[PDB]
Amino acid sequence: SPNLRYPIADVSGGIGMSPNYRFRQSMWIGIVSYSGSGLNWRVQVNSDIFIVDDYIHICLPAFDGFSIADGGDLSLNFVTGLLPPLLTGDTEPAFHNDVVTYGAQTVAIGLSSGGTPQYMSKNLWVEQWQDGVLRLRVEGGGSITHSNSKWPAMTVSYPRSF
Amino acid sequence: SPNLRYPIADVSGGIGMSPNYRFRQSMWIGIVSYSGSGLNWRVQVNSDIFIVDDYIHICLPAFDGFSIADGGDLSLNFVTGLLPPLLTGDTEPAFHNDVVTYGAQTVAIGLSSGGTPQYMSKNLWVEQWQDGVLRLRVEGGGSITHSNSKWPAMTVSYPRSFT
Amino acid sequence: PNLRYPIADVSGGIGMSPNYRFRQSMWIGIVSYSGSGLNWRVQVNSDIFIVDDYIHICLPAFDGFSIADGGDLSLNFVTGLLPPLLTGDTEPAFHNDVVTYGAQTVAIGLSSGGTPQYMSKNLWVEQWQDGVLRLRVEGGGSITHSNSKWPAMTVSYPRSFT
Ligand SMILES: [Mg+2]
Repeated sequence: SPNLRYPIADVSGGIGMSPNYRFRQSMWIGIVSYSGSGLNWRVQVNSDIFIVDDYIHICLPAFDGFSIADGGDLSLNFVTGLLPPLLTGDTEPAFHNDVVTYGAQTVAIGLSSGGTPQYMSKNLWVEQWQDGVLRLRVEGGGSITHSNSKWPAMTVSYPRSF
Repeated sequence: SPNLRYPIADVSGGIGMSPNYRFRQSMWIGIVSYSGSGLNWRVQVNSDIFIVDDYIHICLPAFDGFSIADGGDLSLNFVTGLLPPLLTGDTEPAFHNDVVTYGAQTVAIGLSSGGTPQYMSKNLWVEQWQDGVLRLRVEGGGSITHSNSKWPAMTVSYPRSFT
Repeated sequence: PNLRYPIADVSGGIGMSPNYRFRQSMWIGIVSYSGSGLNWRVQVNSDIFIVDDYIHICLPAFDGFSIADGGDLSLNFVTGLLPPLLTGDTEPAFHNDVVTYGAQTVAIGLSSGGTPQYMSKNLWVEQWQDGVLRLRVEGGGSITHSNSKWPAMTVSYPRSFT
């Protein structure tokens, strides 16, 4: 109705909440890039996206990468790979390009040289979204000599811009 | 207020947001079951449930189980044990019975055989809800030889169905 | 119409208050540990995000002293909140109930000035009382140590609306 404003909407002939606001599902098939202490690699991932109320959730699957540093960045390039009609701008946080420490959590990453991984307890958080790239910080928990990393499934969530 | 549709509701004579939508508390007294690589066991938990906006949160307490595999499933049976007037259908995700990797997190589980536990950081996620049973994947982090598992308190959350 | 927050006038129609959807603040305050006769405090500068019916407290990494196998981490919201946020704004929707909310893994580095050993502890929101939020931190075993390296931790819970 012309006298209602999204997320408020006509719901079977009355005043309700837009179903689209309550739950929207999408997908990202795209590139995750790691950078830290001169180490750089990238990997393609298939990830569900769920937008629920004023939050976005990016459900990353387990993946394998190469060497990581004590501290580093994991970057999700949303500039391509989003399933239409979801656009890059739809992934911008409500704090826009502010630098933050949002949703900080433990992530166990298995470091190896081909053999039995040693799992390190690292600290991950959403740090910054900039020009359609979501940057996550991954640091702490110490490290070992390794050439491969086994990354767990990780859900990345934050407040979405409206 | 025939013109209104939940979660929009009459609030002190005007148009507001239903308090029931904003916060609801409940309880599940029920059975958590583990299955992985031919290992099966179950325990009872008494767990708070919070429904807040379009999310449901299941606050599992710490519990003790037996042997686990490198990878396996932890299943919560919502068919029984929900506090009235909550029903089994109330726990269906907004992605219904789709197979997902939602709310993936680290859980540290203490593995022992009567002595001091070794804590394994494993990877847990909501995988699938089917006919009132919520299936959580628990994998990764390696393992040791063990007969007993000490599970931490874990909160499991996901967007909740509304039609 | 007679609108009731968070329903509010938006651009001439009935919509959702932007304030309900996203609010960003800060808490510059004192975090106190207590367990088994151990007591210490630190200063934190932390972002607060209020999004829909949730509050998120984004604690930065900090260093403290000895911890017990089980103990309490307490956030003093009586002071330090950035105006116009007030202490009452941090009350959970379960008010002063004792709960086990948002239980998660937290890896904490225990040392005596040398290389930390990281212990996977279990943290949850336990109770808010008179402007003090009590978090429980237990499990994962322990070692003899004089210092603790705490990771960045985000603490979230449903927020009271009165
Ligand atoms: Mg106590």
